[PDB]
Amino acid sequence: MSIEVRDCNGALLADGDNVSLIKDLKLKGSSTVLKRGTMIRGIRLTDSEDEIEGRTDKIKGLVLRTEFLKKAGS
Repeated sequence: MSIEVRDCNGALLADGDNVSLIKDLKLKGSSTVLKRGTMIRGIRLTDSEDEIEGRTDKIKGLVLRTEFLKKAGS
């Protein structure tokens, strides 16, 4: 089993890890435009290597592709 989820750069993530937006991503729901720098910390791995499930200040428990996410902290 190897579902190594890595950020846009290539840093490895896991359950309890933290990421942050590398760009501004807009969602259709009520026109929700997320901005660069938005911290999504407390993420976990999914069935996907390309996706993780994390939480934000407003939206907790959301599954997102880690293609536009940066491993936060270090």
